[PDB]
Amino acid sequence: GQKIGILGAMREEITPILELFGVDFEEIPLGGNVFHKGVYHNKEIIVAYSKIGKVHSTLTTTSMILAFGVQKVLFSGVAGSLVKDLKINDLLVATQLVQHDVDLSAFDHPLGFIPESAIFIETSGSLNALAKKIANEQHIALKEGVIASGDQFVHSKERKEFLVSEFKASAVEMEGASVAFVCQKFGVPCCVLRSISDNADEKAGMSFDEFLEKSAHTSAKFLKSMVDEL
Amino acid sequence: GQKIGILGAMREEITPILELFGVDFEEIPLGGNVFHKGVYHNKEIIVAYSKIGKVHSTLTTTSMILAFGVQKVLFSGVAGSLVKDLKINDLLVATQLVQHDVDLSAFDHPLGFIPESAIFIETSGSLNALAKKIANEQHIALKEGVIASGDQFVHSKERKEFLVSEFKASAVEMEGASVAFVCQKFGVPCCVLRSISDNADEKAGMSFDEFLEKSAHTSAKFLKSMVDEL
Ligand SMILES: N[C@@H](CCSC[C@H]1O[C@H](O)[C@H](O)[C@@H]1O)C(=O)O
Ligand SMILES: N[C@@H](CCSC[C@H]1O[C@H](O)[C@H](O)[C@@H]1O)C(=O)O
Ligand SMILES: Nc1ncnc2[nH]cnc12
Ligand SMILES: Nc1ncnc2[nH]cnc12
Repeated sequence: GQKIGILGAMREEITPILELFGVDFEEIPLGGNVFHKGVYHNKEIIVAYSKIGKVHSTLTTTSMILAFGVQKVLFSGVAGSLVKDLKINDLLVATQLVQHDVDLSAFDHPLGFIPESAIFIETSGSLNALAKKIANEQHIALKEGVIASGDQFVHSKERKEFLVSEFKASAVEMEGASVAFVCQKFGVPCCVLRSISDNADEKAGMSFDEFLEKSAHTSAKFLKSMVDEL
Repeated sequence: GQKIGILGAMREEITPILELFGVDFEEIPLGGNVFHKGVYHNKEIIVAYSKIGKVHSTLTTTSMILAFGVQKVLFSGVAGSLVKDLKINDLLVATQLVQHDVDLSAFDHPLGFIPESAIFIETSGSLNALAKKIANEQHIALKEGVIASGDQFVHSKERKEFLVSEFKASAVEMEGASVAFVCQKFGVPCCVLRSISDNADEKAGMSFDEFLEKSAHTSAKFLKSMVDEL
């Protein structure tokens, strides 16, 4: 009966989702994005890839909420690990997200902070609960943690160190925080799932190209298991 | 007959606009923002401050377009100068905007570039034309240039140098590019006006606090002159 929004950042991240669902999808173009609207097990699903970055992801999320009236938003994509304990292909659900590249330190504000806002953005307790459930049921080692989002692809131990110490982040990506933020402002529950594609180091660009498709499918697979339970 | 959207980033940047227009404004709250909708000389004007940054400004702009159906968007605020030729209180209208903090260099892309997008975002030719007009008519030395937007308040000659060389930017701020980008995706003409409040150097934070109100009013004043001609 509900309307569920499903997002990815790149076409590659959403292709497996359209497949996995296997239904017929009507394509609606809006604001530079193409939304795939279809029916599935009595639930209306709207799928799309936002394109990379904060601006792109904010726009798409806002459009999905205001134009389609989605009641829940699930995000699927890949991310880079910042901890030894998070490996390639590992799955992770963000508990809190931060915009690691926000800097108003000149006004003596802590990094990541914007007036009239907060440093960390929370995600859905019920969706994250539902993720842990399905994770146990299928023997998947689902991890939890803070995700840092910024408009830079991280590829240096230096930046990695900063993210872990400053924000205690477990993974880094480029759209999580912006998607969760928009959903919070509209009172829409949000879930951010990510699969590790690299280790955000000097070799990050290499590993990313190698595992993009695999990681993308693992994440997409899990996200579908979640929708089957909603 | 038209619907015009007017944006500022901070409450301080929009207070003079509400005053200058002097009409009665109905307050509509949406997505964490408060939109001031009112009638003026037969034109419906929707005013609001987005809050600081790319995510904030993208969300507000998208909401103004999708929920209120604005047909034109005028932005007013302050900015930091990168050139000797641009002084405190000087007025500037952006011809092109760039997101100076986007970095996908790890994939051998030029800075500021995001796949499926472009480095520079163009603004309205007709609105910028109308700005130059009114600028001559009232003896205002209106300048033109490229504006760089990022989620960092710039306060170092070092970053300043980088912005001028990499992007040939004349001024730096935190919302211009995101507002213009959203308007472009929806085919809405956009105009970005800024008044200099500082020189983006080590003393930028000091100068900003000193001139915020003045600069904000100069910009607001001009923006109103523009609406009187629409
Ligand atoms: N190699 C691509 C750029 C991917 S940036 C990494 C993306 O993957 C993850 O979803 C991040 O959040 C970003 O959206 C290209 O060169 O187009
Ligand atoms: N001193 C304020 C922060 C202003 S950041 C500079 C803003 O002014 C200009 O409009 C920029 O684009 C930003 O929105 C504070 O500490 O809250
Ligand atoms: N190392 C990294 N930095 C930023 N976004 C990413 N997405 C996947 N890996 C990433
Ligand atoms: N120096 C600066 N950096 C970023 N945004 C600004 N807005 C006004 N001055 C600024």
